[PDB]
This record gives sequence, C-alpha cells and structure tokens, in this order.
Amino acid sequence: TLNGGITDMLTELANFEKNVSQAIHKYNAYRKAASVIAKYPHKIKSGAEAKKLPGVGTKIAEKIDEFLATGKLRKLEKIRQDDTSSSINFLTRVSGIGPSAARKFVDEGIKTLEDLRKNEDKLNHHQRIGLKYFGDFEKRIPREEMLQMQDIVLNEVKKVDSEYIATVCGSFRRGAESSGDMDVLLTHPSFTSESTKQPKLLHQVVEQLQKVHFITDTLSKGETKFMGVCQLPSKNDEKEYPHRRIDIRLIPKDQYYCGVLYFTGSDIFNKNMRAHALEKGFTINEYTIRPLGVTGVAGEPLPVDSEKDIFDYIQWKYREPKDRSE
DNA sequence: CCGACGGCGCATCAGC
DNA sequence: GCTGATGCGCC
DNA sequence: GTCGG
Ligand SMILES: [Mn+2]
Ligand SMILES: [Mn+2]
Ligand SMILES: [Mn+2]
Ligand SMILES: [Mn+2]
Ligand code: NA
Repeated sequence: TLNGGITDMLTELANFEKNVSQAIHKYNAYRKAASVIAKYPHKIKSGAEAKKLPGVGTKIAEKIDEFLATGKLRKLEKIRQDDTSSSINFLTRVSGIGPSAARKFVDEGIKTLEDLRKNEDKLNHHQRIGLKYFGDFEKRIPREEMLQMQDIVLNEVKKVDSEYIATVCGSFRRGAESSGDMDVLLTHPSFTSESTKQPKLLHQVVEQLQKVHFITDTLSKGETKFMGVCQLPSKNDEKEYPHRRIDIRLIPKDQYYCGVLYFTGSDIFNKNMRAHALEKGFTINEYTIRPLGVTGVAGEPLPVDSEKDIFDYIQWKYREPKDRSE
C-alpha cells in the first residue's frame, strides 16, 4: 500500500493494453513495473527514483511524475471516458470473454451485463458459466474458507484412492490471508513421465467432487487440467457461500517439484524466474528444467529432487513460497 | 537500434 | 476425422 | 514498455 496509487495506475494501464490495445508485451511490461514498485520499501518521491528499479523505464517514469504531481494520469482519465474502451474492459471481466470476443460483442451492441444476460445464446459454454457467476467470481476467498475447502478436497481425494496426493497451491501455499480461487495440484503414482498406467485419473477425482456437490460447474476439462466452479456447503439456515473458481492440475508424480513450483507462482514470479533461467541457459516449465544448447535447442531434463534444486541451477538463493508473491 | 519478452492445457475453427 | 492457428485460460 | 547486446 506504500506506493499503491502508482501500482494501481500501472495495473490499470496494463489492463488497458491487454484488453483494449491487445498489446500483450506492454501488458507484461506494466505488470512487471507494478510488481517491482510494489516491493520497493520506500515511498517513491519521483519518477527518477522509480526509474532506478529494473522494469521501470523512461515512459513509466514520466507517468509517475505526472501522477505524483496531480494525483491522476490524463491518459487514463481519457480511457475511462471512452465508451468503447470502457465497454471492452468490462466485458473482459467475464471468464471466457477475452479481448477479441469483447470487441466482437461491443461491435454487435452487446456492451452491458444486461445485454449479456439476454444474449446467452451468443455465448460458448465457458462464457455462459462465467456470466452465471460473474458477481461471485469477483469475491476473494478468506484463508479460513480455503482451509475448509482444502479439507474437503484432500479428504474426498483419499476416498477415491489413498495414493493420490492433492496439494493446494497458488497464493494459499504462499501463505496469503485471502485467495482469488483454489488451485489444486494432483498426483498419483500411476501417472509418471514414463507411463500412464491407468486412465480417467483426473475424471475420477472430478466426478467424486461432483458427487458430494463440491464441484458445481465445469468450464473446461481434459486429461490433465480441470477448470471449474465449486462451493462450500453451508449449515442449516445459513446463507450460501459464494461460488468459487477451482483449477485442478494433474502432474506426473516424478515431476512434482517443477509442477508445484509452477503452480505456487505467483505468475509474475514464474515469468521472472523462467526469464532468468533463459539468461542462465536453462528453460523451466511445469515438468522439467532443461539445458539450452549452443543452438538454443533444449536438452534432456536435469535431475531434480526438491524445489531448491531448480533455484540452484539458475544461481538463485532459495525463496520460500511466502516470498514469491510478486 | 533491435529482437526478445515464460511456457503450456483446453476449446473452437478453417482447411484438407 | 486430423492438424495448425487462434483465443482464453493457468501459475 | 523495457532491457541487454
Ligand atoms: Mn489462484
Ligand atoms: Mn486458479
Ligand atoms: Mn452463487
Ligand atoms: Mn530480455
Ligand atoms: Na475474461
């Protein structure tokens, strides 16, 4: 909150570039600068001081100077007043509507929540569910509720097969007091990098969570990644809990450390870490860390038996999950 | 100046 | 049906 | 939009 006005401004600029401009590198650049400013431990007094930080350049420094002088940014004040930009930015808040679909919808005169609700026939399945729960998905999840959700998922998973291990990742594993959604890493010794010794491993778990009415909707589903909706049960006469997003990712059991590093995030931390790996001659994905050859082609997977091993390869001191909230 | 910017799963579509 | 391009999503 | 080469 120390430089919250500036990081809010940069986040709004990032969203504009992603949703309206469709300028994905500008989006990433703005989020990177907002993240580096968010952890900077001083109240920023000038654009020059901010430009010292890596990721903040000349253009952001000038916007920081304007924002500290006036409390606002004329560029954003004008974007806020533009009906098409404002409409597009709103529509992209529905899950499954991206910058392309939002511009298409605005083109056909579908521009509000009410318009969406009467044009449900114009939405794909993902978008219809995103619209159905629009308000619920805007709410954060208190850690106490994440603990209740963890208990259900971990206990239901054990009832399918005691050899499953489910791990809640995301901001929850980084120790946050609130989470945007619930991200669950799933393993089972039958599914490794060397063989899938049993089918339906993810299906069986999804079906079980549907059976006890935890999972209520599905946005997308494949053999390794489920994206859906869930909901805590409420006690007698209690108001219902909000519907929540849930992501489940089944990772080969022998590649758990790369998988949990990936799924713990944060997303900017991952981008920073994988970019630094490239600079050190490695490429990291959710499965493996591999060397890069003279030709820049990826080599064979390096041995890994801890999250820390991955940090070593790229010459980073180990950072606990709680210090990866970039 | 210029090229690179993290890496990948699932849904939808056009072309064959 | 398949493949590759694209869109949207995940951290 | 920013950065290293
Ligand atoms: Mn999450
Ligand atoms: Mn998620
Ligand atoms: Mn609801
Ligand atoms: Mn670079
Ligand atoms: Na969206």
